[PDB]
Amino acid sequence: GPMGSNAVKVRHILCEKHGKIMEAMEKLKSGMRFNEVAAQYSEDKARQGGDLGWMTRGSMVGPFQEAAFALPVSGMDKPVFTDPPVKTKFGYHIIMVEGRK
Ligand code: NA
Ligand code: NA
Repeated sequence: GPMGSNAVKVRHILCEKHGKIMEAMEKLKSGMRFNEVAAQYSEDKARQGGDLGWMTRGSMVGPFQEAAFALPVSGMDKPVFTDPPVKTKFGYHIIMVEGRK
């Protein structure tokens, strides 16, 4: 149905360990740009600055999807990200959304 046409352009920092995702969160809260935090800490898409690109509804793991569609579009100078980090079967994610359909 129509909700399957919904999508987000999404960027994340993924860390297996809670301690490490919290380190990443401290860097974001210090002002570090999201892509730079992802380069330092993310275990997925690190070389893309955490960018997952466009992801349609149904393509993301449940807790990640619910968190992502709840975030407004933001940019890396004025980010709006998940706090606290979101736990999935992959680990802990910090997410921001750069586009919405
Ligand atoms: Na842990
Ligand atoms: Na999960």
